[PDB]
Amino acid sequence: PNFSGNWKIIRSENFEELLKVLGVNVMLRKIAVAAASKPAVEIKQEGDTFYIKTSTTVRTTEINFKVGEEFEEQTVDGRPCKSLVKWESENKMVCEQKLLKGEGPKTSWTRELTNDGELILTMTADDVVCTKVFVRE
Ligand SMILES: CC1=C(/C=C/C(C)=C/C=C/C(C)=C/C(=O)O)C(C)(C)CCC1
Ligand code: NA
Repeated sequence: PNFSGNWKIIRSENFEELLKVLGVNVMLRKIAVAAASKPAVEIKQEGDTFYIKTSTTVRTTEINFKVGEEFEEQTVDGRPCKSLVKWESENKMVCEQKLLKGEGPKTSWTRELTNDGELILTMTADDVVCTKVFVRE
């Protein structure tokens, strides 16, 4: 697969409910949901090595990882975690996360290139799943 690109959002579902499970309060959720509505997503892939930059007016994150090698990032609500990405299948990666400190919902994310050329991101906290779909700009 070729995840490389500058990706533009075309669908977002359940992001506020995700932040709810994670315990983000109402006014912060408003800030987050408004900013997350128009993110910029840059992905560079070389083999199983990835760079992913996700930018919004209120928070930007940059991660560098190799599939199968543990790395550190943050949960969507900003808590440090250890992450491990694996290929669930040829076109879908899945990331399991573990908090560095403390307790909280079990979090994960997935990114999949679909047969139509689009990119599906999911982010999960416990049972609640947020789905975002992108196409290259
Ligand atoms: C939750 C949250 C905040 C905003 C987080 C944002 C904006 C997350 C964006 C995630 C995206 C954009 C994920 C993706 O699509 O990969 C702010 C800064 C208000 C602080 C309170 C907690
Ligand atoms: Na492969």
